[PDB]
Amino acid sequence: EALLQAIKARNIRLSEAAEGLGELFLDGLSTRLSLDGQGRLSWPVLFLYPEYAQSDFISAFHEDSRFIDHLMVMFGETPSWDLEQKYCPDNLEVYFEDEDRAELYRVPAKSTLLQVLQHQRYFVKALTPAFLVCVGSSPFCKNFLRGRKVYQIR
Repeated sequence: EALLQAIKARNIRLSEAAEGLGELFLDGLSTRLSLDGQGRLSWPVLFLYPEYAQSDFISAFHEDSRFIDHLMVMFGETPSWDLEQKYCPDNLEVYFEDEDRAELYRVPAKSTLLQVLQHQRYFVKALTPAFLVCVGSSPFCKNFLRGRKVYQIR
């Protein structure tokens, strides 16, 4: 169907497919992503906050939208769990894991979703891109990145 074709057209890697059984499974799943009138993709996206074991679900993250623009809106108000009141958009860092190699990639907040999904080591799970969000200078961020190779995407 349209959705899986649109994903492959963007050279985005899916964890279930990368026999064709994975593709068949994913085709079945896809038939929460949506296409614009101009053929542009919006994704359901999870932000995970591993400091407090919390998460936010963004229902329609447009592929051409920037992380910072979402973070500015989401962290306008302080969430109840932000005890030190330190989750300010300016100080937030966004990461994803390359699980097979046990390496982390930092995502500049001005990046678009499409730019990150097209990274060679980004693999989408359950058709739902996920990102780890934490405070740059914080004690937890120090501990979470401890003993891990940390790169930054272009």
